[PDB]
Amino acid sequence: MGASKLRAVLEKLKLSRDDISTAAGMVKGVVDHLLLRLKCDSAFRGVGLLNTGSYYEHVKISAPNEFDVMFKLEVPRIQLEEYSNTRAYYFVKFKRNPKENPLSQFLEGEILSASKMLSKFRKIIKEEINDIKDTDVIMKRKRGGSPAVTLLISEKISVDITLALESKSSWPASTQEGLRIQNWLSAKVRKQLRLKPFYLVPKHAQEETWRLSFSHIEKEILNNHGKSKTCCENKEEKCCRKDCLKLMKYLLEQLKERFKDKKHLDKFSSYHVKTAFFHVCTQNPQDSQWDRKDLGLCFDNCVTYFLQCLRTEKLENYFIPEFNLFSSNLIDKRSKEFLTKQIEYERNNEFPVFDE
Ligand SMILES: [Zn+2]
Repeated sequence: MGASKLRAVLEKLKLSRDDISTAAGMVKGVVDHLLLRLKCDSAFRGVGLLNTGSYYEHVKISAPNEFDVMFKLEVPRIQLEEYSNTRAYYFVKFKRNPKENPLSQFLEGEILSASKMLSKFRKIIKEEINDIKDTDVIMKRKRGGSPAVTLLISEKISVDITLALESKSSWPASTQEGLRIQNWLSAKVRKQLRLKPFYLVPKHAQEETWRLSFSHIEKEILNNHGKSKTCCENKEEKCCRKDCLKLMKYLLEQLKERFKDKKHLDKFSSYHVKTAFFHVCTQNPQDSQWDRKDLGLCFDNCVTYFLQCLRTEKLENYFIPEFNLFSSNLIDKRSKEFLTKQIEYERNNEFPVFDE
């Protein structure tokens, strides 16, 4: 009745795999066509798809009508400038003059404008959809932000397109003490990953700032998650790390759905639960600590960690330690206290929100 209740939840989540894989092929077709149009613009010359996120991390449990798409764009010779003491928000400057780089049209005086660039990006996708008489793909006129472009394929699939800059540079100094995988995935692996580029997605806190993004590293360490190189590659090594992340994601989803009226949980996201999960992985580096037989025990440790972040109002970004995702400024004290009472109730009543 214990971990077997959770096993039955995970079995129910497999039924939606065929509907999610069908709808992912719908999005890929649309996104691949938009990528060809974006490649025609000399500003979006180096544009490419970044195959990161829940679907590619094999943790896309539910919401077959909701997808998130990422688009990279190589920005060579970059110059960063930390916005205030927000260790994740930066200003994008250029190491060499405007004639050299093609993004020069979006420069708002030595500083790249995220609003000037996202408006061009939106304008291209909009005219591409308008030119094509297909009544299936429709762009929704949103409030702003990033993903600033949100599409609706076949009047059902909502897609969230995000634009990101790729910097093949050394990661910013704010990430110096982040990614604590040395005793789990190894010091060799941490060195290897830190040589890979980092991304910058437009996000305010000055409106012309960009937040650091490591969606690729998150995918890389989720699909190679064990200390043993052969983890989940055979019957004797099937761990429950991904099952736990799936269950934490589903716990937040169902709680958000249950309280979609008194909206306290709308500030919470599947990224908060993913970030907390990576911290639980750092606390439990052995594959012994993630046995398939101990699913109940492992999921309970994931819930307890998340409860501690809500109670202490502290959830560090896995890559930028000084960036507190649960800071009083990003999420208020009352929303965190409300979620704490709901997770405490769920944990105490054998999780009724999962049940049929
Ligand atoms: Zn494994």
